[PDB]
Amino acid sequence: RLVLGAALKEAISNNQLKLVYQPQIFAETGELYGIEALARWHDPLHGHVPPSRFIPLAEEIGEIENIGRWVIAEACRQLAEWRSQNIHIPALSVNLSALHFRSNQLPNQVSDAMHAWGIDGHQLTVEITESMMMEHDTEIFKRIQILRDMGVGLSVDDFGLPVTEIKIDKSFVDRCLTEKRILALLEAITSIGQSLNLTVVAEGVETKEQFEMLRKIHCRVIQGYFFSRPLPAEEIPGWMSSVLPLK
Repeated sequence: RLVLGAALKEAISNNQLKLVYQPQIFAETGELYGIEALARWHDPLHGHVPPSRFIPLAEEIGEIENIGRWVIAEACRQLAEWRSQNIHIPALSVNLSALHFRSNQLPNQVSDAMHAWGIDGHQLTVEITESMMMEHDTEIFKRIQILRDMGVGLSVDDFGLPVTEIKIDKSFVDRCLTEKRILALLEAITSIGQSLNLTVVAEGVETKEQFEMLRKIHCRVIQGYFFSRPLPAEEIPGWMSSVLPLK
């Protein structure tokens, strides 16, 4: 805004723009399925600013221009940095809806990032919501298909068919324990994923009781506080070395 708008403008050049990573874990095996990359921004004042606070506030350089382009760059940078000691990771997810990607004129930044850093493709997954589904005929799915040719998976958020992953919002995970009809509604979603081999993932899983619930309705992967909060890049391999699987 009056000050931080220029500060966020120089987040790449002020040595404090980072990414945090949240682990996604299989239900039955307890093995690591993938990891979601979450953008972060630290400042000498006002401390750490979540993507729920600075991304809508970015209105000079980037709405898609420098925000989403840096996230995929660092994520691919981190994948290669991690591969330097261990391949380990099956896949890494990147939220496009949260980063306000919305604009559909720049899919090249993702492709070029896969070129600048080693291999990738099937190790990447893009996440969009219902608000980004069609967008007044901007040929989104036409450019998503181009990404699918590279091996990059597609992921749908909330919503409680060229997709590869379906994410379940926390608000729906909460209502399943008290309302068994919205549980059956999720059991319908997990029926689609089990039949069409689509990875259904559930966000915001806090307690043990709701994990056992998703366990018996055959929800593939669990993402939430029950396993681990979003973790920084430096202590991810140790976390996998220490406690994994968590069965």
